[PDB]
Amino acid sequence: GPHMATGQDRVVALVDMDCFFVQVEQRQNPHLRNKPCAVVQYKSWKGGGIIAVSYEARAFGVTRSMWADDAKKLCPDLLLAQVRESRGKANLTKYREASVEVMEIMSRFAVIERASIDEAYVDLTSAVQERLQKLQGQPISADLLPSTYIEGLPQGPTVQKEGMRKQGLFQWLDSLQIDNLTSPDLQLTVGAVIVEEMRAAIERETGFQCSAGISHNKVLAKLACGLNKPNRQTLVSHGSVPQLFSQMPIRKIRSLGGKLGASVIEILGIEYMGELTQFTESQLQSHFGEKNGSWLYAMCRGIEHDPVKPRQLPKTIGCSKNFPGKTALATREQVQWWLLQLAQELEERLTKDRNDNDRVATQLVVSIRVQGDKRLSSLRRCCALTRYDAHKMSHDAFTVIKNCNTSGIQTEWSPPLTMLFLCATKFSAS
DNA sequence: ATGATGACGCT
DNA sequence: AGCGTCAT
Ligand SMILES: Nc1ccn([C@@H]2O[C@H](COP(=O)(O)OP(=O)(O)OP(=O)(O)O)[C@@H](O)C2(F)F)c(=O)n1
Ligand SMILES: [Ca+2]
Ligand SMILES: [K+]
Repeated sequence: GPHMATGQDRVVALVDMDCFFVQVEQRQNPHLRNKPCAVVQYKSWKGGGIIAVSYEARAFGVTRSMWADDAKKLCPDLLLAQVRESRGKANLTKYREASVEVMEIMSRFAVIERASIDEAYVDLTSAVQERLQKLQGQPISADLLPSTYIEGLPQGPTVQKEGMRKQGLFQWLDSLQIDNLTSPDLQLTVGAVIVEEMRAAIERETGFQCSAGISHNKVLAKLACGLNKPNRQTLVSHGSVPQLFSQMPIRKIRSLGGKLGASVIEILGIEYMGELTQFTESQLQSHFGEKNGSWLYAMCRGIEHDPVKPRQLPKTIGCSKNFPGKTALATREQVQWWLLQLAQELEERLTKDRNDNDRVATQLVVSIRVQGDKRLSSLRRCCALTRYDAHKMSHDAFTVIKNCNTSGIQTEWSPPLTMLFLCATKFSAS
């Protein structure tokens, strides 16, 4: 009872750009705005692979991974924008630079953790304490929360979507104890006000819309963010967790979408995250290990402690290209030419990074895949990265992979290579 | 023949 | 270090 921690100590938000690469292309080309459209890479093989999809196009069934030729069968008027191609490969620079625009706006409000090109976690605990002191116990108006959903409401004793949203918000705000400065529900609500302001600033200063989740930890914030997209935000309170989790498939929780979650389902014979509450901590640790078991015991009760790490920049800078089916590299000269292409893009991104961010990479990771393996990587080897020079990096990568060549002939490469990857890691300040 | 990324855990 | 898992 009085000593049972409830995981209500932080206010954490997750901000996610809606269909991000599509928004970047629609900002640049107004002809694409408010249309079914997608971003594709390459074009020769079946129209290119779709990597991002506008919500108008999702209504027709267009998804990521689809070939554009097939997407066109579902949506004949689908508009397409192509990823830039440089040195024979996809170049994502435009989207990395757009992400920096958004991340720098977010950093004005709070320290952020860059989770991906288009996602950032925000720890709002301190910002919320300050805003509460500025209020001094004045109520929070619904006008301060114009795009916020309160998960689980309305409830209890209109048929339109915005009407539903406002009924739920009204019930939430009418129940709020605004005199208690340490009420977790109040803290979440103030967090949501700040996230409304953050999202307004992102849209004003970049043109990009996003969704967001606000809760007490990263897993609940990510789950919340997904509940109402696009261009909306959702508050998931601690009290909403039992009902929410009672029908939540286990695979929807971050880190449980793969083999571990499938094993939770198979071993325990359950389907929903709330069903985990019926096991002891020791039972869960016995099945899934000490760390995973403790994590599952707390997480199915809405409790998680993973911190929002203060990190706005990526930790690695990598360049990779697949060579599928018949295009697999079968000669020494082919392998050197593509290693050089990758190393030239890498050198350009590293030089830009060292000028912008005052750091240098010190380790070069080289990874390859051979025709036949089912694993995404067949071999990974590191060497020293001492100069930002593409010819040296490609020579060193070749040196650390050249003994993989099964061929007895010097000029041939067997088994042919279906993937090349160069990654700069282990940054030091400079 | 999805592809091109990127973070973190295990041993 | 090198390999694997999970995710955008
Ligand atoms: N497998 C993937 C997943 C994503 N992305 C790239 O990562 C970006 C963001 O990934 P997101 O958040 O998962 O999906 P969204 O497009 O933003 O759509 P939503 O509104 O539902 O958030 C994509 O634009 C991308 F461009 F598509 C990718 O390259 N490969
Ligand atoms: Ca997104
Ligand atoms: K995302």
